[PDB]
Amino acid sequence: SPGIWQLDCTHLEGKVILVAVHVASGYIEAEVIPAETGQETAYFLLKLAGRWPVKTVHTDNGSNFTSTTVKAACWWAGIKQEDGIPYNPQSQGVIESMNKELKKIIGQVRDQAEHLKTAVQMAVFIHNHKRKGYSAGERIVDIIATDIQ
Amino acid sequence: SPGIWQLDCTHLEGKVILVAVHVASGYIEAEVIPAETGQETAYFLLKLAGRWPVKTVHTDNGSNFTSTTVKAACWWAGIKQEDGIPYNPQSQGVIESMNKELKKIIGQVRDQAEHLKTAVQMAVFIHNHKRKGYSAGERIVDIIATDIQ
Ligand SMILES: C=CCN(Cc1ccccc1C(=O)NCC1CCCCC1)Cc1ccc2c(c1C(=O)O)OC[C@H](CCC(=O)O)O2
Ligand SMILES: C=CCN(Cc1ccccc1C(=O)NCC1CCCCC1)Cc1ccc2c(c1C(=O)O)OC[C@H](CCC(=O)O)O2
Ligand SMILES: [Cl-]
Ligand SMILES: [Cl-]
Repeated sequence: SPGIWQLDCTHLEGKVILVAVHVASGYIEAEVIPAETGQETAYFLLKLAGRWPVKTVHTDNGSNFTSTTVKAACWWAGIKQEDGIPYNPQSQGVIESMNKELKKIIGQVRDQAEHLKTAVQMAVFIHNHKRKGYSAGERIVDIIATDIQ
Repeated sequence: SPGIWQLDCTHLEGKVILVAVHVASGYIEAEVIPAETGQETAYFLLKLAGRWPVKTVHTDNGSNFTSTTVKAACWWAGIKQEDGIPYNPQSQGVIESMNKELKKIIGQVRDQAEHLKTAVQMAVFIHNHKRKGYSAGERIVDIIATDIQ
């Protein structure tokens, strides 16, 4: 589970916010894209996997699961591409809660930037630093460091 | 030590590659931008600081040191903005070597993508995973986890 991530796509201001969640910690990376295509998703995974040791990704929908470009990125980066079926029903709830929380934070910062992408990065920062007492940023590093050792 | 990063700007294909190096580990993040501006640099630092506990940034040149947009990003993200003067001359050489290494890797992957940005992210992945033994990705996590504990 140190290497397990979940993709999540949410919408705001007629744009798409693509999110990757490190399941065990709740740490996130996110980007704003015009629409959720295989190429956009592939490029996002490529970025993520260069930055964190991504072993497995649960894709956010069937189109990204099927996409040969997404499969190509997962092959390139050594990621096991999996479905995102919530066999554990609590999974849906957690993601939905996170999207609601992220949108709330974006609202709280929205006037501190012209562009949504800037607001989204502020929200990523606030989310990852929030103490809940460790932060998600602390938890991910601790989990991965323990795995290396 | 755990919180110190250095900015670095290099050029390829008439574009600019902006790099942040975690000094203690050699771990990097990078992006392709059309030109180095204060806004581009500010946005890059905002992304970086949401993802890693960035305490101090040594800026890459005087224009980014001076930039009020860069200063605003550093204020927002709680980063101490510093100059990048190589008081230790070995610092110049290290960054020079890294740029040469990155450009080499980009050449090795260049035909595996149409767009330079894709090649640069492949290069980030290869750089961070390269065992020299531990990888830079392993070193950064271990350094930061040790700090937290
Ligand atoms: C003079 C800068 C323009 N903005 C002024 C602004 C406009 C409206 C409200 C507040 C502020 C404001 O000063 N906020 C304080 C502070 C500055 C930003 C970091 C922390 C918050 C801010 C900004 C900076 C970099 C960006 C932005 C944006 C944006 O407004 O969204 O948008 C995406 C762009 C992408 C990279 C590229 O394309 O160069 O990088
Ligand atoms: C059908 C995809 C188009 N490319 C085909 C290609 C073209 C030439 C050579 C090899 C390949 C090839 O299949 N390489 C294998 C493989 C592809 C997945 C990544 C690992 C390597 C690849 C690609 C994917 C996403 C991107 C790209 C690019 C690009 O070619 O650079 O460019 C930036 C763009 C930004 C996000 C956005 O704008 O959607 O995301
Ligand atoms: Cl963090
Ligand atoms: Cl890594």
